[PDB]
Amino acid sequence: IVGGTASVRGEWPWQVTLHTTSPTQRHLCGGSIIGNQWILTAAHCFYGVESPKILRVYSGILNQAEIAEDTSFFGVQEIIIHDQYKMAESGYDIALLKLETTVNYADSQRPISLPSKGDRNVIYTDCWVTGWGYRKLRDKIQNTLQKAKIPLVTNEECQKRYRGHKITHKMICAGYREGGKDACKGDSGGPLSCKHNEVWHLVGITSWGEGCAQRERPGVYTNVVEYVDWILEKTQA
Repeated sequence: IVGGTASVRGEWPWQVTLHTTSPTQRHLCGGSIIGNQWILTAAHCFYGVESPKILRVYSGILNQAEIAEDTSFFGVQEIIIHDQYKMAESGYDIALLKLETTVNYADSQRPISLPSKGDRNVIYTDCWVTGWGYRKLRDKIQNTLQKAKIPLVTNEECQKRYRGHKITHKMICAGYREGGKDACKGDSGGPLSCKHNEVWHLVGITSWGEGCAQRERPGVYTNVVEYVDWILEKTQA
């Protein structure tokens, strides 16, 4: 997260840190709890991952320092990537992680509500982007969860900032015309929380961008609402 600040513990209870144990344990991507056994994240976050066995999901985390060999975690039973996904920049950058065990909700860890179709016209009040990603180009996973308030930009506006790319309606961007605040490497898979009527909503999933926080280069996120049907179909046994 660029241009952000340290989050308060439990402030973003749906945020999880997805780790990989190979070769050695490290943070890989961010993710969002959306069900007792389901994490919503980015598909491009599993590039080079042949097995869910090397994945570990940690919930209720503020500082990576909290994560040690004796720290409890959720094992991943299955990785579900959207069948139309090819690459972040082309869209469909969405994936479901089915945990091996259920999450016991608490103030430190709870699910975020998915947006409803009857909310695409809703002017999201305030949207916050969060993660342990890079604070700048060529940095390193940050210890304390960072947060940053970032306004959404129209698709038409985003397209202007990404000639050469096709910003579809299944994407949504956010950022300042002047840059300064944005997601960055490591925040991928993270949630783009928006406060709809004192109620949080998982509006987007951190996906991609040209550099980080550069001027006239908004962050691009998966437009979650365009996948509520997909999510329902994939989560029903």
